[PDB]
Amino acid sequence: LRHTFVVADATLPDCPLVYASEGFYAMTGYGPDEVLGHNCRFLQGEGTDPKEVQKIRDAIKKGEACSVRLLNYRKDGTPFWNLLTVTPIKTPDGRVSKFVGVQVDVTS
Ligand SMILES: *[C@@]12=NC3=[C]C([C])=C([C])[C]=C3N([C][C]([O])[C]([O])[C]([O])[C]OP([O])([O])=O)C1=NC(=O)[N]C2=O
Repeated sequence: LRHTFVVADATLPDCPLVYASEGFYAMTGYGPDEVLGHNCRFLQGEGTDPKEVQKIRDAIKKGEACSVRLLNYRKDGTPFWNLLTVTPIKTPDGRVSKFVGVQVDVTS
């Protein structure tokens, strides 16, 4: 299954991306210069379901894992459907350190 993988830093208050796989750049059209240090929400646009966005926002705050279907947009403006699964990574003290995401393009 063709998938992409990113890492967000949860020690910073707005979860900026700190590592992205070669496919994530190829799929979205953005280079690392425009991805690292930013929140993943730049991928969103008009037809992105705000209720679906809210489930990811809630789970991050509550430190749970979450799986949603989102409409995303490449850098060239064209849309694609992104099955996104975010997973919390905890330190031994139960605190969340990083969030990890698997993104699958499900436009079939
Ligand atoms: C994005 N992938 C992605 C990967 C990780 C590890 C995390 C933590 C989040 C994402 N997002 C969501 C984005 O960062 C943000 O959490 C949401 O927009 C909801 O929060 P807000 O405050 O903005 O409502 C991903 N979002 C995407 O659209 N595409 C992904 O690949």
